Amino acid sequence: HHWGYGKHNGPEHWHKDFPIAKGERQSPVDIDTHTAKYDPSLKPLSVSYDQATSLRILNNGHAFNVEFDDSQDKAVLKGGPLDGTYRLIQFHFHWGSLDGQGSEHTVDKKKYAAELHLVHWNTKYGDFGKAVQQPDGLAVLGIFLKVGSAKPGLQKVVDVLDSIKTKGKSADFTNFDPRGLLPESLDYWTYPGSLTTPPLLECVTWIVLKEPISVSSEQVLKFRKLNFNGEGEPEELMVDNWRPAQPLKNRQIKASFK
Ligand SMILES: N#Cc1ccc(N(Cc2ccc(OS(N)(=O)=O)c(Br)c2)n2cnnc2)cc1
Ligand SMILES: [Zn+2]
Ligand SMILES: [Zn+2]
Repeated sequence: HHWGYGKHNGPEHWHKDFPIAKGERQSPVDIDTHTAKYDPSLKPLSVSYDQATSLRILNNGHAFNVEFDDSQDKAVLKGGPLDGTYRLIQFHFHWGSLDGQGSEHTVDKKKYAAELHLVHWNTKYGDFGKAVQQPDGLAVLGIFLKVGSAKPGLQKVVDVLDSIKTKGKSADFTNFDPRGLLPESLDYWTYPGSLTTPPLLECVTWIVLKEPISVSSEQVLKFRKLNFNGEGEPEELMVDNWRPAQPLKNRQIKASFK
């Protein structure tokens, strides 16, 4: 009746409504460090988030998202395997029902507690809507979350979740600096892929950081208090909103580090 993450409308069923689910460059994938290829031609990532302007945070029934004002050439991502400039539009997370799972990408089959996705679109296409129709339209920066010490820059996000528990709930969320969610190193793996949720379009250049950020057990626990349902409907906790690894096919994962 609509896609979701349940047993009867989850990832395994998506191909019926979106045939591209069985495509040639689907994401996420397992990053095999035995086969990842170091490429000396890969340039360092250039992240310019000082002018980032957050607007609001909302629960859309798939996860929670923080939206940014991508009107001006404010926060942009460039460098790395990218040609041109990509503007930050929003970020969201994927997590599990327990600390042992939750990430979309995996490294040598290892799953992390959660995964953060910072979504950017190629300015040469004018807007996000036109960018998703192009093979090089989007660039998503993926960051793994491991459980350990708390991440100070994430607390503002965690504390506001109590106010957007159900689908449709939103809350003003201005002055949030995404630089507080980045790890020390920007070394990365990159490969051509797709959106991990329907419509599953193959328009993404994936940039997955090698270094995960540490978040406390208390912080991740708050993620699991959200609901997939809207206020008034049967309670269904928002957990395990991740897609399993897909076939690598004829693709090569490149590493920016030796
Ligand atoms: N049709 C359609 C459609 C679906 C989702 C969006 N996203 C949110 C969004 C959600 C998932 C996503 O893919 S992912 N998991 O980051 O790989 C990406 Br990439 C972007 N969105 C919302 N506002 N800016 C982007 C936009 C259009
Ligand atoms: Zn080996
Ligand atoms: Zn995502």
